[PDB]
This record gives sequence, C-alpha cells and structure tokens, in this order.
Amino acid sequence: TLSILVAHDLQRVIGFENQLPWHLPNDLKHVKKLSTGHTLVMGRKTFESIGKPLPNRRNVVLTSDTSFNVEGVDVIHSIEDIYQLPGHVFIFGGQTLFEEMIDKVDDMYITVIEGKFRGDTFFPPYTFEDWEVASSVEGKLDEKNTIPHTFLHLIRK
Ligand SMILES: NC(=O)C1=CN([C@@H]2O[C@H](COP(=O)(O)OP(=O)(O)OC[C@H]3O[C@@H](n4cnc5c(N)ncnc54)[C@H](OP(=O)(O)O)[C@@H]3O)[C@@H](O)[C@H]2O)C=CC1
Ligand SMILES: COc1cc(-c2cc(C)cc(C)c2)cc([C@@H](C)C#Cc2c(C)nc(N)nc2N)c1
Repeated sequence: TLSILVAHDLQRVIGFENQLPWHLPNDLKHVKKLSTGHTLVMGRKTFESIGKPLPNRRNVVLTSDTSFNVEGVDVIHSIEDIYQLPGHVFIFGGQTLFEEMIDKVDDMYITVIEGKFRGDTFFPPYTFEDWEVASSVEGKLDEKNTIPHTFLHLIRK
C-alpha cells in the first residue's frame, strides 16, 4: 500500500519557512497513530526541517546527495526505489515529492486545516472527481487544539 499523509490548509498550504504554519497537537497524534510500525518516505528538505528521524517507524529520505547519511534513516536516490519498500508506505513530504507521487498513490490521508495561513510550500491541486471520501471526521476543538480541522481518507476512484 502506498498512501499520502499530509496536513494542508484551505488553500493547500503545507509549510512556511521550514515550519508547519500551525500548532495542532491532535494532528501529530493522528500521524503517529497512523504510521507507527510503518514507513515514512520524505524529501531531503522535509527531513532537514524536522531534524531527527521519527521514533518507531522506518524513516526513508529521498535525496540525490551520495554523502547523505543520518543514523536511524535509510536513504534512497530515485523515485523508483520507493516501490521496493515492503509494507504500508506513507509519502510524508514535501511539495516536490507530493508532486511526483500524487498521481501514483492508492490512497490519501489528509488533515484539512480550516484556516488560511501565509505559506511558501503547497500540496498539489486535486478534485473529488478522482477521489472518493472513505471517511471524514471533524477534529475536536479544545484548549490545546484551537483550529478547526478535518481528517479525510481519500481513495482513488
Ligand atoms: N504540513 C505538512 O503536511 C508538511 C510540510 N512540508 C514542508 O515541505 C518543505 C520543503 O519543500 P520541498 O522543496 O517540497 O522539499 P522536499 O521535502 O520535497 O525535498 C525536496 C528534495 O528531495 C529530494 N528529491 C525529490 N525528488 C527527488 C528525485 N526524484 N530524485 C532524487 N532526489 C529527489 C531532492 O533532494 P536533494 O536536493 O538533496 O538532492 C529535493 O531537493 C519543508 O520546509 C516542510 O515544511 C512537507 C511535508 C508535509
Ligand atoms: C517543521 O517541523 C516538522 C515536524 C514534524 C513532526 C515532528 C515530530 C517530532 C512528530 C511529528 C508527528 C511530526 C513533521 C513535519 C512535516 C514533515 C510534516 C508533516 C505532516 C503533519 C504535521 N501532519 C500530517 N497529517 N501529515 C504530515 N505529513 C515538520
């Protein structure tokens, strides 16, 4: 299984200056619930913006840098290498990897942040014409999580 995993706002912003534009503890909980024991694939800039591998899953970084080595992180050098990875693989980031991967994934897991943020990095455009809503669950607003967000699981038609 090859899925996308992504949080994006109303205009499809996903990043700003190496950050998530927003602070949403619920979404980070959802990510580690979904991907624990699985594989996260990410471009070099996504990885460099986090800074360490994420515990209790495989962290695969895609780069053309042959010197690139980080403890706890496997390295691949072509989009093609992705398809040789055993298990449930989630495309995790970023703009440029989603651009490469969106036409190929079986499956998309999207948190829609119902806000409009300043951003520099975007998720690709997509129509529900091609994707069917497996599920749509509103996140709960509270003290810590103060932006409306919706979990969508979209499956290619
Ligand atoms: N809110 C969210 O859900 C998420 C936010 N983000 C954001 O994304 C931002 C990064 O922007 P973006 O440019 O998209 O970066 P990416 O994370 O997609 O990394 C891009 C790099 O990945 C490598 N790469 C991509 N495709 C290939 C390929 N086909 N062959 C070899 N190497 C490849 C290259 O690395 P190299 O140049 O070293 O050769 C490329 O420069 C981050 O700052 C982060 O905030 C990302 C994902 C999710
Ligand atoms: C800039 O700093 C970053 C930190 C993290 C991060 C760090 C830790 C310690 C834990 C977790 C769960 C995420 C992730 C990212 C980027 C790569 C992301 C993401 C992403 C999100 C947040 N939500 C959904 N749904 N999908 C996604 N692909 C950037």
